[PDB]
Amino acid sequence: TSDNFFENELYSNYKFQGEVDQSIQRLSGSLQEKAKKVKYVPTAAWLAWSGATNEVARYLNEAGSKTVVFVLYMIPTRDCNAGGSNGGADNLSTYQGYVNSIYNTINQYPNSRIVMIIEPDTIGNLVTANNANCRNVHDMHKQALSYAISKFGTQKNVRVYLDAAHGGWLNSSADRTAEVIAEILRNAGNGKIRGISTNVSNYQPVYSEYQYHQNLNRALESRGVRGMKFIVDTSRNGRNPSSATWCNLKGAGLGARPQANPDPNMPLLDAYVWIKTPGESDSASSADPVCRNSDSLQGAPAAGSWFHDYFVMLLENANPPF
Ligand SMILES: OC[C@H]1O[C@@H](O[C@H]2[C@H](O)[C@@H](O)[C@H](O)O[C@@H]2CO)[C@H](O)[C@@H](O)[C@@H]1O
Repeated sequence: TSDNFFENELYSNYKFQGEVDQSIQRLSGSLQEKAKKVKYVPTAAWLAWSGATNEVARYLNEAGSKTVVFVLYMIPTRDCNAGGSNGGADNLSTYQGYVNSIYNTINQYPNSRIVMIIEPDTIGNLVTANNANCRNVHDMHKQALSYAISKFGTQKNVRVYLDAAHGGWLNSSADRTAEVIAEILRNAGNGKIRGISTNVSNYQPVYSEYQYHQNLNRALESRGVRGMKFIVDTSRNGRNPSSATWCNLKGAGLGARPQANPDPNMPLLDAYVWIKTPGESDSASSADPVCRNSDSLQGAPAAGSWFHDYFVMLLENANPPF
C-alpha cells in the first residue's frame, strides 16, 4: 500500500491518445514513428470546466488498477484583473459543488489509485500577485484550496499534491510560500497532502526545480509541515527556457518520460509526471499579449486545443532523444 501511487503502472487516457492521433495522421516517416511512441506515454487528465464532473467516471472505468492522475483546475477567479472569466466557478459554493461531485464519484471506486493535483497557478498568485483590490478573491482562493484538501485529503484511494508554482516564480519566496501552504493546511480539516507539484505547465529543468524543492521543503519544515514529497512536470522541459515567457514557448522539448523515484540523489522527488498536456495550447495567441512575445510560437489555438505545430516542435526538441 505504498503512498507513492506512481510506483504502480500509469494510466494512458483516450483523450491524449486521440490528440496524438490527429498528429499521426498529418505526419510521415520519421516524425510519425516518434509520434506513435508518444501516443501511449501517460499524461494527466485535466478537470478544467464545469462539465468535467461527468468525465471522471469514464476515466476511472477505463483505467482499472492503473494510477489515474487528475488535475483539479476549476477554481472561481484566475486573475484578480479586469476581463477574466470562462473557466471558474461563480463562487465558493459553486466550487464546493464541483469538489463534492468529484469526491462522490471517486468514492464509488475504492480500488482505483488516484493522484489529485490541486489547482495549478493558485498558490503562485497568492504569493506574488498584488493585494490592493484583490483581497476578496485571495481569501476565497485560500478557502477553495482548504476545502478541496479537506475532501480529497481524506479519501484512501487518493493522494493529493498541492501545486506550488516553479522555481523561476517562487524560489526567492520559499518562506512566504510555506507560510500560505501552512495556513491552507490548518483549515483543511482532517485532509492530508502527500506533497507538492511543481513546474506545472512550465519549462524549468529538473536540476533547478529540485533545488527549489529543497528550499521550499525547508520552509515548510520550519512551519510544522513535515514529510512533504514532490512531483515535477517534465512534459515540456527538455531544453532550458530562453526566457520567462510561459505561453507556448519556442524551442521547448518533451522532457523525461514519466517515472517513479527517478533519482536516488533526489530523495524528496516522488516522480517525473507529464502534467500539462504536451501539444495543447497554453492560450490563443490573440488572447494575451504575452502570447505574442518574440519567443512564443504563433497561430496558437485556444487554451486546451491541440496545437499540431507545437507538438511537432516538442517532438523534434525531445530530451532524452529517441
Ligand atoms: O507556470 C505557468 C503559469 O505561468 C504564469 O506566469 C508566471 C510565470 O510562469 C513565472 O515564470 C513568472 O515568474 O511569474 C508569472 C506570473 O507573474 C501564468 O500567469 C499562468 O497563466 C501559467 O499557468
